[PDB]
Amino acid sequence: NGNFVFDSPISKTLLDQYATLPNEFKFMRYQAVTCEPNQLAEKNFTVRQLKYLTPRETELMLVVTMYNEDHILLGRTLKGIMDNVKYMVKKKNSSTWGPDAWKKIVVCIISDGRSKINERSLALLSSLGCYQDGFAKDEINEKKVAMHVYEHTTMINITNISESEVSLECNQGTVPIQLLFCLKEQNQKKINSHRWAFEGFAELLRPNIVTLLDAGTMPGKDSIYQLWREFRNPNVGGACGEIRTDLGKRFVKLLNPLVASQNFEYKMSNILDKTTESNFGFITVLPGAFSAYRFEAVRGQPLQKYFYGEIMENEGFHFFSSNMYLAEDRILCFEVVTKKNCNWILKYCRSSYASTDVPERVPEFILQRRRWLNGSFFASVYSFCHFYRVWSSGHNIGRKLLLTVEFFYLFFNTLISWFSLSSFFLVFRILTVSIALAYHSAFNVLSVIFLWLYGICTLSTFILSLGNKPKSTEKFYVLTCVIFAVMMIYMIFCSIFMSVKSFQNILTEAFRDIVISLGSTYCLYLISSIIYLQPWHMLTSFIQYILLSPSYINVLNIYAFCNVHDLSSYDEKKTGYYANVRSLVIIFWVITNFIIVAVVLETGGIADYIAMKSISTIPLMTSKASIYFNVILWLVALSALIRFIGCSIYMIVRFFKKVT
Amino acid sequence: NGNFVFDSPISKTLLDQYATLPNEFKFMRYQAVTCEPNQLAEKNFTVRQLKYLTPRETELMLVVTMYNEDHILLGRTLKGIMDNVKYMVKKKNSSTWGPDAWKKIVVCIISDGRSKINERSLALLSSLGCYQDGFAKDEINEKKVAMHVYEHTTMINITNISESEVSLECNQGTVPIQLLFCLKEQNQKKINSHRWAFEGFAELLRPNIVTLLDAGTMPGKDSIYQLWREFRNPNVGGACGEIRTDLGKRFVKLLNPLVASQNFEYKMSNILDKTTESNFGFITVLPGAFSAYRFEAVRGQPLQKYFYGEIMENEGFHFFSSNMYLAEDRILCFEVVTKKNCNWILKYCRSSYASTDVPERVPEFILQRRRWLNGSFFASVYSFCHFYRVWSSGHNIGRKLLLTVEFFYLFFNTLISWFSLSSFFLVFRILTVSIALAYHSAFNVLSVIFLWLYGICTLSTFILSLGNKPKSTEKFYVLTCVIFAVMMIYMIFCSIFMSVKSFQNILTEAFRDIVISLGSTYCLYLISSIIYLQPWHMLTSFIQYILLSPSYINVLNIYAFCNVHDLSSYDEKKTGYYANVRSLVIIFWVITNFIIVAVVLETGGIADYIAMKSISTIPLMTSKASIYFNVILWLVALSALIRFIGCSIYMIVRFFKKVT
Ligand SMILES: NC(=O)OC[C@H](O)[C@@H](O)[C@H](N)C(=O)N[C@H](C(=O)O)[C@H]1O[C@@H](n2cc(CO)c(=O)[nH]c2=O)[C@H](O)[C@@H]1O
Ligand SMILES: NC(=O)OC[C@H](O)[C@@H](O)[C@H](N)C(=O)N[C@H](C(=O)O)[C@H]1O[C@@H](n2cc(CO)c(=O)[nH]c2=O)[C@H](O)[C@@H]1O
Repeated sequence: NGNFVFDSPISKTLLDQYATLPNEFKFMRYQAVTCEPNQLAEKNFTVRQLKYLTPRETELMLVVTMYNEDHILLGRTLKGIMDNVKYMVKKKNSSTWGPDAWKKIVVCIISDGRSKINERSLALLSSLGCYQDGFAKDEINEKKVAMHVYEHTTMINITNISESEVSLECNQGTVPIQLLFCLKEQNQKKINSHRWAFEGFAELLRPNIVTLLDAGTMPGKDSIYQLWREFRNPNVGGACGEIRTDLGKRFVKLLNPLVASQNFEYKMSNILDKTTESNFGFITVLPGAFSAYRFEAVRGQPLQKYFYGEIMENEGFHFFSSNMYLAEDRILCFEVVTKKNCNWILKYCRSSYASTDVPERVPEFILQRRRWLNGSFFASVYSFCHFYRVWSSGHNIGRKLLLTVEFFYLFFNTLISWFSLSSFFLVFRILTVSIALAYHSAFNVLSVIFLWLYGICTLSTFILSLGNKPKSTEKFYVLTCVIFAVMMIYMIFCSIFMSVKSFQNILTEAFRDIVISLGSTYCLYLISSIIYLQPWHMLTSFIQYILLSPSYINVLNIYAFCNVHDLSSYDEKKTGYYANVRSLVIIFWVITNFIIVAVVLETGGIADYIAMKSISTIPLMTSKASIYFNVILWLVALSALIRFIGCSIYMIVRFFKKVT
Repeated sequence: NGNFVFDSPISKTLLDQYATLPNEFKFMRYQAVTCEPNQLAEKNFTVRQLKYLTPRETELMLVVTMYNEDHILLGRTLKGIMDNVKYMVKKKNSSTWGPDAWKKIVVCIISDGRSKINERSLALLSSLGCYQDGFAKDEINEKKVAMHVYEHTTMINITNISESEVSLECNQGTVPIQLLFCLKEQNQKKINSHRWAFEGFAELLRPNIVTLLDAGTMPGKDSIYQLWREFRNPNVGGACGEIRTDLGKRFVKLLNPLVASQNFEYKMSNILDKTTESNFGFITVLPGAFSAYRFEAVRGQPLQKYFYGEIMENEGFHFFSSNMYLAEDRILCFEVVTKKNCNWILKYCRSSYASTDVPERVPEFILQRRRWLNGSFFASVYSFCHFYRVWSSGHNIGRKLLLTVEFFYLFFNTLISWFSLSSFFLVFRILTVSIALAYHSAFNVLSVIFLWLYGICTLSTFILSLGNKPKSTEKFYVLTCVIFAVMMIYMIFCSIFMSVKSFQNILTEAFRDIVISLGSTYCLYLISSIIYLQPWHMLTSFIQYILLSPSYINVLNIYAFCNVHDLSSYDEKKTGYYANVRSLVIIFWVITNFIIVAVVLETGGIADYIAMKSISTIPLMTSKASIYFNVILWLVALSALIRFIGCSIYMIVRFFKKVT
């Protein structure tokens, strides 16, 4: 049909394994694609699934993305998938998953560039019988090729994963898998790969559900099946399973403090936040590593906004229309909820889990968090600045009201997180000075030293994040984290010391109240973990996270706000606009935080002004500090309480549904 | 000789003008150079000057550098040169400059790249008969050409410069000029352009004196001749004239405040600093726009250090060995003074002047000053960190001692300038608070507002200089300068107000002393200007400079320290080292200044610590502020006094030499 195709018989050894035979098992198809993803249909590109005498009906289509992963991570992910399909076909009382479930299940593996792909994994892929060199063409009839499509259905299954080798076997218990290997001619953006999946192949495949995976992610032994079960309600359009750190063999990785704190964080985010948000019906972010979308729900407006942005735009740049790309993923969720005349919702099913690797060194950790913080902030402001769209959807009145209250709660979250830095120093200074004034022994020298340490660390972090890169200077970041850990240790010691002394004296008072409130939040965390029935997470070095806490409050935030856009003709004007908007958020951040600090501690000449106005007719401490300190933990207790109540509701309805 | 040469007869019209005739007048030589500058000799490249039957003896060789200048600036510079040579030949009583003195002089014009050269000026050059297209070759016998050499001796002289057109004429009063047009095949560093002059052509030309000019610089009607006269002393090896800001026709540019302040600065630097430094015998910097070097003195070690750097170096990077390039020009001066077994000195002759254009908009002004500030700081630290070399030279003991004391004085200059920012804010705060405490009327609100304004401006400048570029954001810099001008206005008003009130009361006291000292420095400036016999410069909007002063103290310095290296395999390691060293000077700067501010104003918890130590047994102001404020103007008066004394000595010896 004017296009280049090539069929090469499957490896004779692989054919012998298959024997251990209809045409699709014995051969590999190769197609060369030279168009952008949205011409696969009418430019006469096809797949085997439609070439049979009776076209195959796709019930699930699976996508995984590779950039440079070695064969271990990919092997693990496909081990999970093949196990899950084996359980799928093993089901008896399921028409969707009977003797030939894989007939309705095809797995697509989206590479990114031959140059950066790890041939170390191409070895395994060739072992599976879906990849052979020799017939790769970079340009066809003066048309540059866009992607290579390799297409085979194997019989070999992965069965064990050792730290070094990948165990594959072919027996009578194996289950056929339909493969779709796509190799982008050159390395491209992950969103482009998603477009190749959604805007492209999915259109021909006509799938009922599309699940986004990620190389190195472990589906549970039945997590995919459970996720599919969640879609029996005709209202859900997206869903996501709990994601936990893969830790290490015999939990060895749990030695690393960073891994320990990250583990506790992953657990919390999946115990309070997601259950609370899924109670209302809107989830802030579906993890890109593991998510599922009903295809018909997402087509149209969502993919438009995701791949193109707000088309309605003049020649000049606008804030949203040229900044929404930093919330690339989150916007999808928003767009499905408030679609016109459609009542789609999102759901969080806790019993489908996935274990993933995490960054292990400070540079990679920071370079990862940066994207997440920027995306979260931009998506939150975009959602709150356009919430009225929810009233233009097809929801009933109750859903609409619940979505409204949820939006207000989320904006309260983003605002309280915006002024976190000011509270951090404001609290530390108040407690340190309070105790030093109280007892006089040796906190006096300590107070001065700690203040200087915090100032130098805060400044140096600003300078380094604005000018330098994390890769060049790794030692200083580790030292900064250590210093913040020491400061947090001293803060806790002061708190407990004052609490004990005040208890003896009653045998100040607001600090007895603060220890009440801190005990309250810790006990509520414990109860929340107890309800979920995974209470060893609190024992997973949660204290290690507490020590690293200050770092996240005074290091991740500064870097995230100091590297907003990652800058490097129309291009120069765009770069100038990006640089201008980057250096304008930071100044606002510092000024707004310092306004609170000045109002409370009475620095910046305010004390001098007050004292000398009274002369017209300075103190060491005022009641303002006491009031502020009471208020901050008032708020912390409130947040913990509302989140605990939400978690209980989610678990209660989940259990009640199980009872029914 | 295995090389490509090409002779084309001079324009017939130009030939007719010449008639209005020996061979060198009637033809243009063209040579193609394909080696690096230090093979012009032994790779058999020659020039006409040596091709005559009796080789011509070069008494002066002149170099001018072009990057993109239009025909006006170049035309002005060559107008100056031809006038000066006309006066040179017009001289009667001289053993050297006779009727054929022009033959002993050759002018070399070093371009930089065909791509960026202004063909708008190539028009004028072709008019002069030293440039014709058609026979340009970019590569000769698989060897890339390095430079095009065009060679002619004209008879036309420039006679008037209108804002639009260049008046050229050919009459009986014109004087022949020997030209050497060297258009670099590709644009490159100006130092590389100089490398072609000194390490290259000069070796064949064997000149007695080489004068560095710059496109757009006006030699005086006799400045070149005077500069040559300065070399009759067999000890001088370099000398420089005096640069005057171009006020423009009827001082039209003067209206611009920036031009006015720059004019006053150019005058001062040439009235106190250079005369004082030339009294001892070492000049900090010979202006690249206008300078003169005795060739034999500079050959050897100086060009080695200038073009290559400290060869003695390991694989790793060292501070000096890889940072000296930022003081590219200044080092030359140092190297001539402390040459081994040579007693060369530098001299400053005031009566040779040169008028040049200056940057007129804030972005270009800042992008210019940056290089000067970085070069000055690095050269000063390099000189003071290696001063013992002076004792290894061939000077007598008296010269050696004078050079020692001068080096100490220069390091005192660089140190006092290093802690200028801290003094700026420290003084402003002390005066504003002092007055506000004094009188209570409305300085109270003003004091608080001014403090906040300074803080925001200082912060915003830090952020913008670290992250952004001056080109993108021009408006904010102008606003910053305006704000600093307003702050300086208020500072002056407070000073005079307190002085007047204290005078009435005596009809605090340290501030009566400060007004004494400020009157002292202003009157010493006036007397210094009076002695030099150019006292209209004080009337050239010197007050406009005073208003812009704060800006230079709190804007030029921050940008200079925040863009030290201009960063953008061995290259990546080098870039990492540059980025590391860049972000380490800044932190030192801030910490050292804030240490002074904390010690004096007693901020940073020091007051809290003192008060609560006394509790173990805070004020609004202490005597420390009074002591510091007295000391700072003590120092300012000292500097003004020593500089005035030096200026007088220079003028006295100059006059005495004239008397003798
Ligand atoms: N909560 C949660 O997300 O889990 C953690 C999450 O799994 C991470 O830990 C996980 N290691 C991870 O980074 N996955 C990436 C992602 O999808 O974001 C995958 O995208 C692919 N990719 C990415 C880029 C740069 O964006 C590219 O240029 N090309 C490209 O191909 C690549 O295959 C990468 O693996
Ligand atoms: N006190 C004092 O110096 O006077 C002020 C001084 O004259 C300035 O105002 C004067 N406008 C000026 O900038 N002259 C430059 C200089 O010599 O530094 C000349 O160097 C040339 N050049 C420069 C670069 C970049 O460095 C290049 O890449 N290529 C290149 O050819 C260029 O011809 C430029 O004109």
